[PDB]
Amino acid sequence: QYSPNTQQGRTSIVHLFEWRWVDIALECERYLAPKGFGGVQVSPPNENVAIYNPFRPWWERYQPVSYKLCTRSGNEDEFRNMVTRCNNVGVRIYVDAVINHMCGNAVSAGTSSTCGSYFNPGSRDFPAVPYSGWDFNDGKCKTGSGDIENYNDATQVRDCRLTGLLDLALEKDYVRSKIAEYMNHLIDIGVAGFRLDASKHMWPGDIKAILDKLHNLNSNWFPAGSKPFIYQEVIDLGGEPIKSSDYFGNGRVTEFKYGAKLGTVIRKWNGEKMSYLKNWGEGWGFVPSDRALVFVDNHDNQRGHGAGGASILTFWDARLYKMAVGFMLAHPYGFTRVMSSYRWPRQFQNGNDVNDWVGPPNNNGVIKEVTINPDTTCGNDWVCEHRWRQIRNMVIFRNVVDGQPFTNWYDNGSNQVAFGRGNRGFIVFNNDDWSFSLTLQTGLPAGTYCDVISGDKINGNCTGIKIYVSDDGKAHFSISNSAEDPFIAIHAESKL
Ligand SMILES: [Ca+2]
Ligand SMILES: [Cl-]
Repeated sequence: QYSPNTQQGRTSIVHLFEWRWVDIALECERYLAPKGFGGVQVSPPNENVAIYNPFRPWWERYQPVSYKLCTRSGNEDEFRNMVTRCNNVGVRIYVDAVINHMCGNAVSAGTSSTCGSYFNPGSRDFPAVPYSGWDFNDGKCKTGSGDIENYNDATQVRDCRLTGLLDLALEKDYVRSKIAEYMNHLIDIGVAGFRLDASKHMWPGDIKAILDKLHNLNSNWFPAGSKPFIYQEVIDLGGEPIKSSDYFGNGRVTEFKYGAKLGTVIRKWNGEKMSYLKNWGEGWGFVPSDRALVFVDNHDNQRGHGAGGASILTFWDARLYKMAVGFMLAHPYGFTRVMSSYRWPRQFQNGNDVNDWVGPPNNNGVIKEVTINPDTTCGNDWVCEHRWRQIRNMVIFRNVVDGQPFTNWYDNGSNQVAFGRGNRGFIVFNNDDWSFSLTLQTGLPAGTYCDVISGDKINGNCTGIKIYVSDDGKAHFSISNSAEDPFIAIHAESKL
């Protein structure tokens, strides 16, 4: 469960948040495969409640109605088509698995669901699975409200309703079987793994129990005995009874301290500075590199939704964001996930975005197609951070240097730092209020290298900055504090 199952030499996955299946299929072939992306994390493919007030929020997808593959992203055929097309070009699919709960206990019964299936939250009847009142933790929860009231109580965190969502009785073999059934349906179509939503709210053992019921990966695309990659969503900043280490037996875990700390450092808050990143990694109290899934931001926290808080860097902070994502992709710690978002009408009222619920770009609830502009960026309110030159080029950087050790670290004691990856890549950052202009040891073979942040290596030349490495691996670097992108990156494959 620890191996992502990506094609050799593909080191990252992209979250194509709320995208339609047909658009992901196209994206795999026209961009992901040619640009070296290892895989895609998709939004929950199972039927959810259609919430009309507010109007179709992104969060309605974390409120399952059934295990039917029918959502605003598309139907089963479309999902199967996408997995096929993606796998055939060597781009893997990771399904966001929503298995700790069903919908909010207070949603109205009926058929307001993405696939029209009937449901009755009130009576706990989910006839499309089916599930009944006997499959929930109602009798287990011991909180007054039936909801999680105390995060210092571990039992509570797992048997009570997270924000009122109907908590499934995961110790029951019937429940475990229904979920494994859904997951096995996905494995057979061709998925390579799963993001386990709200793992913190589930006992490690119950998760184990479900995993034991799973099939090996599709033998048409994976080697026999291949196990699905598992990464569990556990929010573990310090101090709670639940530790992320309690989930290592099941797979990797999301390292939420990563983006929270990186954000503080890049923003230069709390007396933090880039020179402190010399020992970034476990040295910072993070989980072992072999069990981490890292990222700058995720779908929840880029909304100010406190899974790292105010220090989280997002596409909204484009300059600092490219820097942070570049740092993450060059650094050997963990397995990296890149975020791809949609723009929404952010409207702050007393430090709160009143429109943090806004769903993907739509026309009366129908998700708008991902359009591609002449310059390769996207239209229709899709941000497509994965298509920003500085980001896609750093995805490539990570593939080129895979396996190379962290070396040739430099720092000015402030926010000007540089580091290499073996003899295959070198990166330099200027986050200080003055220019950087120094000759550094890069550990790279002599030559002219294209800077992949400002441009690209295209048919024997560079469209951006050219770096000259002398015979002794030294190269001069100049970076103005007012540069658009105050960082430079060169690698074995950007050399002319
Ligand atoms: Ca639970
Ligand atoms: Cl996540």
